[PDB]
Amino acid sequence: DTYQTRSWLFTPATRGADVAIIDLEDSVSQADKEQARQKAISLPLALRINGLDTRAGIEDIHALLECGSLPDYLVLPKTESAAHLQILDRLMMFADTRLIGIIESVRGLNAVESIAAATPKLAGLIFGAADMAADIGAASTWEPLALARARLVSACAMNGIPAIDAPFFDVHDVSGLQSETLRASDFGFSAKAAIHPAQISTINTLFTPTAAEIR
Amino acid sequence: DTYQTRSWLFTPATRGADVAIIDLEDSVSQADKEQARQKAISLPLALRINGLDTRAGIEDIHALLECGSLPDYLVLPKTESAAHLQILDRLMMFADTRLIGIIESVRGLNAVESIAAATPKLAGLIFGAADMAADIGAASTWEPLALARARLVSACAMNGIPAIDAPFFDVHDVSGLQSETLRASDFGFSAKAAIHPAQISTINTLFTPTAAEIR
Amino acid sequence: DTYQTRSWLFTPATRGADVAIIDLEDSVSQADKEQARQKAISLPLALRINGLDTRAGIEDIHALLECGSLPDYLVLPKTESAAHLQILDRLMMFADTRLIGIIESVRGLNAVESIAAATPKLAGLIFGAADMAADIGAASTWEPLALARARLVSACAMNGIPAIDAPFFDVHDVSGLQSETLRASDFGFSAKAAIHPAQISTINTLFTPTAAEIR
Repeated sequence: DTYQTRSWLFTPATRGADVAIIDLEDSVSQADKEQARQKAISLPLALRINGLDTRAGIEDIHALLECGSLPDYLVLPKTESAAHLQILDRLMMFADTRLIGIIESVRGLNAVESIAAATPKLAGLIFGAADMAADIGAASTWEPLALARARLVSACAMNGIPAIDAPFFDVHDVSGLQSETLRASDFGFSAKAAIHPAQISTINTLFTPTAAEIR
Repeated sequence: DTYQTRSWLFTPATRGADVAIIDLEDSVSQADKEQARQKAISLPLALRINGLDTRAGIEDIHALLECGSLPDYLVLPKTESAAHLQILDRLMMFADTRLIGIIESVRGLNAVESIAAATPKLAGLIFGAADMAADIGAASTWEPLALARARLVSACAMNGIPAIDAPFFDVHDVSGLQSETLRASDFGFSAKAAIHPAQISTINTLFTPTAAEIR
Repeated sequence: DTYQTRSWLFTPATRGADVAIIDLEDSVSQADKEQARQKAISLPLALRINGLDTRAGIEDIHALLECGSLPDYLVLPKTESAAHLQILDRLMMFADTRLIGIIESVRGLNAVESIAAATPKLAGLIFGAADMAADIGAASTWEPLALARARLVSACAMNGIPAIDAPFFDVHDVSGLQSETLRASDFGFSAKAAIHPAQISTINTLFTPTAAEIR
């Protein structure tokens, strides 16, 4: 069940989080796509493939469908429409695998309601702050992205799926990590991505209900 | 005129605000619905009936249409579509009664534009912060709900009706009540609901222009 | 290229910014519209005509189409639909002139996605904070308008055009001007309007890239 997860940790395919995400995309160079790919083909496991509109992502999907083996969660970058998810859904249906979409673009953000409602196999949406800000021409800070975040959480809640917050960049700014994570929880995010295991415990704790609440 | 009104005070049907709202809903227990109903049936007056999608609300509406007597304002909880308001409007076509809708759900919020335009009898919308927060999975604090609030004020303003802010929970935090009320006024709320008479003078004062402003 | 511009200065027809806007509208009295009109008919130049839904604006357009001469930028107030811009576009297809729409109303804001996509001739959108706040019944301050600004910037970014921030009212509050300009920049605005030449250097400087960026 996707709602229980609190921490999603990105580690590149080349080489305690609640979910590990094997990454084929932005951490992986263009030259490394085939090597990271087949490595990955070899506790719930996620795989972020390259975008459907990339040759890398077509290759990734082809390899997945051939060598048989699939993660519990397929993470699709630059999810921009419900058709993005429905294509994956139909593709994965031949050969129990659930989808996670990333909302990292304006186009994606404008269609977020229909994206969140696209298919039962969708298990959550990740906010992509850095690309969202870059697409808009904004700073990565909270305030310019606050609209986007609130709109994302609402679409998730409307469809009974968790909103997963963007990763926090500064591994060294534990204060900043604590503040942003708390802000996301108050907004209604159920989880937050991460790019370093040092962030995990902070993230786990803050997205964990209190004994008072559990009662 | 609804725009002049500043304070809306909820008092349960069982038993100086500009409008009093006799409540059949959340303050009244389920066992108490019949008592409160007929007692309520017994300066402008509002009645909040139970939701249209509840057996309680059907009975309330049945009793209203039967025993003849109607308030100046009919307050509908959990307004989620234009049809909600139009059904009441047609039901009220036999037997001068105006409607107030409550936006307390994501579904309501997403349809807020069409709701604000639903019928001429609609005289205003109340924000239901606590249920909205719960529906989203967010905290009741200002920030997670600012989008929801801004979207509500805008749809109201477009249809020439006042936006009425949620009641403030903490009766003891007068500071918090002043701050939120001022925030709501700045946003374009023209009025605010209340759950205790101690809040009334504060709400009235803060929504009353100053001699400085009038000059 | 509109993206290069940082400062847009409104000056009434009656009487170093990157673009000067000769203004026929709110700075010009109604008695002065004919007067102001014909002077203007006699470094890139912008012209804000009166609204299409005003007798003044029809006359302004008539005068423009007759005496042959057109500004580099035609600035249209109260842009409320895609048709607003398309009408102007077709009117000036005979006699290189690009359009700038002003989003200053709730109706304009709700249609901002379709306005920003209306025609290739559209080169940017200006936020009209003072009319937007008044239309909503809100204060002119940042917070009540933050949702509106984020929605405007998003629509611009999606269509490959710059968002231009509203002018800051207080000429004497240089601190407020600096703060608003930075917030706008962070939000993803590429430029900001001005209503007095004293504001120009501040706006220019703050929208000028640092050596770190340039590298």
